[PDB]
Amino acid sequence: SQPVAITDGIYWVGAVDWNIRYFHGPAFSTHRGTTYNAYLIVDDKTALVDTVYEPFKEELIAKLKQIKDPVKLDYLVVNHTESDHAGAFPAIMELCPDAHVLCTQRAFDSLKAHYSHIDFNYTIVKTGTSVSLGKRSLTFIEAPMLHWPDSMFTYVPEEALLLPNDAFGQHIATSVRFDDQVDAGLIMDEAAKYYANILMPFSNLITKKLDEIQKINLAIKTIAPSHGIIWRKDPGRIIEAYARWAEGQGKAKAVIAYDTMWLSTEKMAHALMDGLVAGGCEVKLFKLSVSDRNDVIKEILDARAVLVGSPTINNDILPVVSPLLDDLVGLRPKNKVGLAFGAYGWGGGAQKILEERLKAAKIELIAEPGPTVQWVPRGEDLQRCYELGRKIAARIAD
Amino acid sequence: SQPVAITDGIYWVGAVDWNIRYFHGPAFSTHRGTTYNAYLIVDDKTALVDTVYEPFKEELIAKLKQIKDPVKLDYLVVNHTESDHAGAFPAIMELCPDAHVLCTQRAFDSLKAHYSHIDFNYTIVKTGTSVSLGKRSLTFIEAPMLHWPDSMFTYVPEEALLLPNDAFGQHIATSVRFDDQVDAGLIMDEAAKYYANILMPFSNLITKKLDEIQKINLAIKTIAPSHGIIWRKDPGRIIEAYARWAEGQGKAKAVIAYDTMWLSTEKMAHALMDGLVAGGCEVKLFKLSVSDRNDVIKEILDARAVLVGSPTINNDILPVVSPLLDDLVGLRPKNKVGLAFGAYGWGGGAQKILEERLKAAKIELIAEPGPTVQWVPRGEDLQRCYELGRKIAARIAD
Ligand SMILES: Cc1cc2nc3c(=O)[nH]c(=O)nc-3n(C[C@H](O)[C@H](O)[C@H](O)COP(=O)(O)O)c2cc1C
Ligand SMILES: Cc1cc2nc3c(=O)[nH]c(=O)nc-3n(C[C@H](O)[C@H](O)[C@H](O)COP(=O)(O)O)c2cc1C
Ligand SMILES: [Zn+2]
Ligand SMILES: [Zn+2]
Ligand SMILES: [Zn+2]
Repeated sequence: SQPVAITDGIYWVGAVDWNIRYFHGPAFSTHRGTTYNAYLIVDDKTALVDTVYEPFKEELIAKLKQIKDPVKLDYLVVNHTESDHAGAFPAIMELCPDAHVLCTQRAFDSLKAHYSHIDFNYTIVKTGTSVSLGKRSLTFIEAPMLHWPDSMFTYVPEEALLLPNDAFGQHIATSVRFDDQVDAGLIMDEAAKYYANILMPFSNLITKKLDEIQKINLAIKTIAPSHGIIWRKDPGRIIEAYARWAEGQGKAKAVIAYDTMWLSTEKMAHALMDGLVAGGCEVKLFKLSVSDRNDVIKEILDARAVLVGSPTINNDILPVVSPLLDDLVGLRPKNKVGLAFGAYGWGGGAQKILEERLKAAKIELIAEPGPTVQWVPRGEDLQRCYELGRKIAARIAD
Repeated sequence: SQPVAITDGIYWVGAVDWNIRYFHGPAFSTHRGTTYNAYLIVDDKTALVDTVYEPFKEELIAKLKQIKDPVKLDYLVVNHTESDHAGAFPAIMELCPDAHVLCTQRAFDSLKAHYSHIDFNYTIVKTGTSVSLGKRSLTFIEAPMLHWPDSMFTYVPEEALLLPNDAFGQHIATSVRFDDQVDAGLIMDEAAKYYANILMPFSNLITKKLDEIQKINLAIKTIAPSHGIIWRKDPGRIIEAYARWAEGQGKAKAVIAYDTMWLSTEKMAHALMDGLVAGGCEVKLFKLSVSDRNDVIKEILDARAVLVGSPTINNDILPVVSPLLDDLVGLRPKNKVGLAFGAYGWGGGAQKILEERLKAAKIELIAEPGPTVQWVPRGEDLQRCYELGRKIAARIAD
């Protein structure tokens, strides 16, 4: 209901989605819901940056009328189209027909494909362009593939305010809006879960756009993403985190995701971790069929090692392990070392599948044919897994 | 607690697992638990067929002492070594060290591998071989790869009793023991869920073994499998069923499994469905992220068509779909036609992975490059899917 002011004239007018437990379809789990943020700037000429997820258009409009009775809206910025952000696009245009749309090219094309039948004045914007609203203007910065092709940021220099959309956001539902009103530790963890699951494969593009904003000495006093809390107090903190995560130097940490039918593969898992811990390396042990794939990925962003295990069923992998694997192949973990392991009763087959997938994800296998075992692990075997983890530990060194 | 007599001198001494929900580890889901059946034959020389999942050894032993306290046990037959069956091997072997183990060769090897530190007077068995216990005797039938290499059935001619272990079994926990004491419809569906998820890839060996028993003209009056109910009143129906499923003639049915992020792919799934129903086909629609892969696989057993859709994320398939794909490749569905489909926003990529996996599962694509959409379905797009479902409907004809 109640809109929130970032500063005199600039307001937060999005909606909070408290009960959503899954975003991007069944992909990103939102244990704590999320929010669709939209920003209104009231000047001689008023602008609305991004909209809201369709099912929440009511709350948007309501918050809008909460600032000014008949909604003016001279400009309508669209940094992204996705849906969670442009779903209310139609509702809004019908509300303010003559509103002027400013966006990237691919954004315009996308906007035309996901809606059409919707007439509107536009004006393709490019990185560096600039429109004025009076006392305040709004320059832009193209942000291709920083999630999507049509992606871009919106910078209001007059207040050193940045509106990067999806980037720098976190999927959290809260009645509070700013980072100084949330636990510093918990909010950053969410920020990491978002990065790990969305921006992981675009790390290099990220370091780039980052340095770019630095070369231009853009004064970023506050960052207001399209999901979650608005970084008002310490915005340098996530800028720096992103910087760190994007480089991916990592920490002497190792994630072991796996699953088993009769425990043989599990034992191999303990042995690997026991050796890894001995090498002075932290370890996260995830039994896939009872762990959040999304949380497992978040843990990997930081780890310098990834070990996946599974026995073999019908000459193939254990289905439960498939999701993690293909999700890794698409996310492409920047600079990582890993291993594959598991048991079998006669022929095997999981090990090849695992190693091909792992290699496809660009994970440097610390020992090509990984530790496989027939039926049950033997002492010599567990010892082998032990030293192997011991070996990985030493490489992740730190 | 109490044992149940199948007939004078022959008792059910297994254990019922009411709370289990995931058998074979995270693989097969048992919405209604299961049982680990074990049978005791009291003749001039009492014998035990299989044991029980370790965690229920006390129950087994407890039940044995209830037939004859000082536990005799001249022979101990290991029809299968899996674990849900041989877990209490060491326990029963300690109870009676002097026991004569009867098993296959591969069984023996597995047994010596899974246990060792346990010696026992054995004697490899082969098809036809026969051991006498007095009035009653017991002949064995090797059943290689009928689930596992060491698999085999135990036949008691005097009673026309067949102890096939896993084959003909269903994962279901009931206080009652025989088929005539259970809903024919519900029990046969479980029997199918079992076959569909475990024996599906051995259909050919199934018909052959069934025929072999047909030649030998074995008199099967009752079938007591290792899991579930005991076919006492009508073994014919389950044998007919297995024979049918094994052939794989199928039914003019089609299973469409998929998942999406923003619906486009869902819409395609629908289009295809309509065209199929129009073609006079029965359809089952499954949004993978909300369905049981095991329940889905059960449905495919009868189906003559398998369609799998998915959008494309990070140039790969949506992780949620991975499981089905990999479970199918391993399961190798006999005589099935299929089609892959889905949307993309710019590059695409899930279609190749889909057709790749689908082919690898030995599924005949009705149209190599399957239907694909960019962003949102258009009129012709859906019409196209319609026609395609219409085409598959035509081929599955019946
Ligand atoms: C349904 C089922 C199917 C199996 N298929 C294969 C197979 O194709 N090839 C193989 O080498 N082992 C197969 N096995 C044996 C397992 O790979 C072996 O028991 C292993 O020790 C299990 O590892 P775990 O205890 O970590 O689950 C199969 C086991 C089960 C229960
Ligand atoms: C996290 C995310 C990642 C994506 N990655 C790709 C990609 O690599 N290639 C592509 O062509 N489209 C990509 N898309 C776009 C979707 O394929 C496209 O929006 C499609 O219309 C969604 O299908 P659906 O409505 O069935 O969920 C991506 C979308 C999201 C939200
Ligand atoms: Zn709200
Ligand atoms: Zn009891
Ligand atoms: Zn319809």
